[PDB]
Amino acid sequence: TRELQSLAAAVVPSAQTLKITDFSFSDFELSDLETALCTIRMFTDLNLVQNFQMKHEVLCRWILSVKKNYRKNVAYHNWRHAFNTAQCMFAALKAGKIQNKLTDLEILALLIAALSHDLDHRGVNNSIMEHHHFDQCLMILNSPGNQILSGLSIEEYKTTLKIIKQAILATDLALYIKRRGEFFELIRKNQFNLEDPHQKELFLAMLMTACDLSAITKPWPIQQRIAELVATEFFDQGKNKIPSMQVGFIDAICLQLYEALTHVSEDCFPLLDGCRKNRQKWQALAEQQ
Ligand SMILES: CCCOc1ccc(S(=O)(=O)N2CCN(C)CC2)cc1-c1nc(CC)c(I)c(=O)[nH]1
Ligand SMILES: [Mg+2]
Ligand SMILES: [Zn+2]
Repeated sequence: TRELQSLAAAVVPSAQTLKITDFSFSDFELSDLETALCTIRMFTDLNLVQNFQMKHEVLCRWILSVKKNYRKNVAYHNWRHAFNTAQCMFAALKAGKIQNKLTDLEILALLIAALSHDLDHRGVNNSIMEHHHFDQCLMILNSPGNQILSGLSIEEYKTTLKIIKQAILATDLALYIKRRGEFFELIRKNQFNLEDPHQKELFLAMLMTACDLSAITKPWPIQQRIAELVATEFFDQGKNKIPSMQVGFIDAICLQLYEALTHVSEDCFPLLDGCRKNRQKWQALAEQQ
């Protein structure tokens, strides 16, 4: 109750003071407590505390719960990565102007999903995984003192819970590759329409992958640092091939996604832009072997 006390007691600086609206945001210099505050600020400015009557001590306790159920011993797949995915969701919603295209319940679900989508990850070297992540998510959402959805009606609740699940499931890269075909194909023909339930759900899945991979879009000194973390998990847990690997990952997985995303909303362009700049940096490196 120590950590809970001083998080509950704390005052929560604005979104601007916290820089959680910048696509180029980083957390390297933030204490855990500070990340907890940033996360509170996120729920608040998306109007989630308002519209769904969340009690402060419950939201605080829920966040500390999510944080605790990530493992420090894992280099990349930990609370910070979860934290950053949620921040990128937030920036895409505000700066990227995606808030306008989605319902409140969807937004609530995307935020929770981003924060929870890798819960209890033990490292890439230890959609099966995603089902286990959603499980952790549910268990926490139903824990006494932690019920941040209690204010929702049973209908709202069921709808939110189903969306949370699809969102976490969507972070299986396998699922992303299988489904992106239809997404790119739709946009290609200027047919993509969010008001169709089926495409709406597809977009939420793609948005999830986009935030999940947002590290690839960060300013070069930041991306280099993060790439180092994922290298630590990949190879040590538990010529240099990495720059070539990164260029491959960017080509196969990242570029088209961020291209499609900016097509949906011109203001997500920075994600695309940061990704390209990073490809440039990794390719130069690759050519020196
Ligand atoms: C940086 C050191 C090496 O890093 C990588 C190496 C290879 C590939 S991969 O496309 O071949 N592929 C993915 C599926 N699978 C796990 C097998 C490999 C991806 C990464 C990588 N992934 C992510 C997302 C977790 C980020 I964000 C990132 O910056 N880099
Ligand atoms: Mg995952
Ligand atoms: Zn992830």
